[PDB]
Amino acid sequence: SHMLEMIIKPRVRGFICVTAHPTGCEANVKKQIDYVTTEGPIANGPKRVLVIGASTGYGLAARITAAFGCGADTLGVFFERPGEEGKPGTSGWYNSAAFHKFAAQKGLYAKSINGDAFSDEIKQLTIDAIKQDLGQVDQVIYSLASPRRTHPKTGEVFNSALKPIGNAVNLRGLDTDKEVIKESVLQPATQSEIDSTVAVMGGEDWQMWIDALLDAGVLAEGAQTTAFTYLGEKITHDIYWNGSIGAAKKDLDQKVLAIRESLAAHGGGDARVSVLKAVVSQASSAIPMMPLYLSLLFKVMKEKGTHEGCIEQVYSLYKDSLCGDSPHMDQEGRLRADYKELDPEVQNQVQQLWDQVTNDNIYQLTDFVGYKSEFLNLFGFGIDGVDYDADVNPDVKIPNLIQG
Ligand SMILES: NC(=O)C1=CN([C@@H]2O[C@H](COP(=O)(O)OP(=O)(O)OC[C@H]3O[C@@H](n4cnc5c(N)ncnc54)[C@H](O)[C@@H]3O)[C@@H](O)[C@H]2O)C=CC1
Ligand SMILES: CCCCCCc1ccn(Cc2ccccc2Cl)c(=O)c1
Ligand code: NA
Repeated sequence: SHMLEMIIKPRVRGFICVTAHPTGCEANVKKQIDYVTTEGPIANGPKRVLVIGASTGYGLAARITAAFGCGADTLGVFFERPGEEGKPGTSGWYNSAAFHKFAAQKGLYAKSINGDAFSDEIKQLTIDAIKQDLGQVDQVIYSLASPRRTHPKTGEVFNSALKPIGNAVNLRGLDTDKEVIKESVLQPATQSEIDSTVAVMGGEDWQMWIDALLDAGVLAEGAQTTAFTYLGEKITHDIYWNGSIGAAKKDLDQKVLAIRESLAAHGGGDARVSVLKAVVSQASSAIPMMPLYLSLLFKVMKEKGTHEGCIEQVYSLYKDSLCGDSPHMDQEGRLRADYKELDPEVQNQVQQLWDQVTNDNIYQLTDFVGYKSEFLNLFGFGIDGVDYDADVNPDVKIPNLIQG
């Protein structure tokens, strides 16, 4: 039995943790659930929810909130690697296995579709699941983060870029492997890289989902859809909001209008771009600026009593703005959950510390310790009450998983 089981430890390759611990991921999911149930139910939420990008990060938190906060049946869509003998699956795989297990315990419906959400086939498999099981869905959460997209009509592979626009930028960062504060210069994106990034992370595919669901008659009256976005502090603007990724996020703002239009005539449904705060995610070491920014932001926010991760953010997004009597709206019609990160005093303190951090004062000036812990937590490592010495079977199976 030892031959099919293994001891799983973190292994980090090229800033990527390439292992995930099944028991730890389960404890992580359970902790997020217990948060939602500890805070209490959310009134007037959707009862039948499709989450696109449902296995990790913000879409996972949306699934947990909808299910265990609003009592929803949830259909999740993601792209994850199952575990096998000697070869741990991805954290999102284990997270969803744990979700299905906890949902079934509470008597809630949980079905998932593993495959490319950008494809027509997966959209068709999703429609079929809704038709067979749910009739219609009341809410569609759009929470994909992807480096690439295969266009479903032309077959063209688009690659997203994380580059400024216009001028090259000098970005201070933290290299999490060598633990050094260091700067690098990123060249500006070509028009082609900008359009490719808009193709991947813009709002076309969100549009195609909502249209396909409508064309099939699977969206309830008064339905609702939201796609997640980030605006960030002024310090992130050159690389994010005003870079190639920001061009994609701005495309979301041009898509959301024809979406709200569609659903508002449809029983007064609604659509909103939802703005969330920066958190540690699987990609956080995409660019070394993110670990440094998060390390600083965590420290400053912890001092103010305002630090949160995915579950806290999305719980109050549902409670205050998606289902709540007083939505927190901006001037563009976006829903905002990110205001504690953007508070002037937080930005100012983050900025003052930014020009002071060196290799020697990282632990005195920042919550790098907290960054590292949350990063390991994502993959099911460093969690309380988990025995990391016990053998585990990496081949964890999921009931009602449609493999696309
Ligand atoms: N991470 C952050 O600090 C912030 C993220 N957001 C936005 O939130 C959204 C969610 O991102 P995170 O939670 O960070 O990402 P994540 O990496 O944790 O989750 C991405 C989800 O997309 C799924 N996925 C990726 N490619 C897919 C494909 N081709 N087909 C089906 N599923 C696919 C993954 O399986 C996963 O369930 C993105 O729109 C992101 O820009 C908003 C503000 C801040
Ligand atoms: C300096 C820190 C800037 C970003 C912090 C917030 C954040 C984190 C992750 N993501 C996801 C993401 C980020 C960059 C490129 C592609 C993708 Cl999908 C976001 O969209 C936003
Ligand atoms: Na997500």
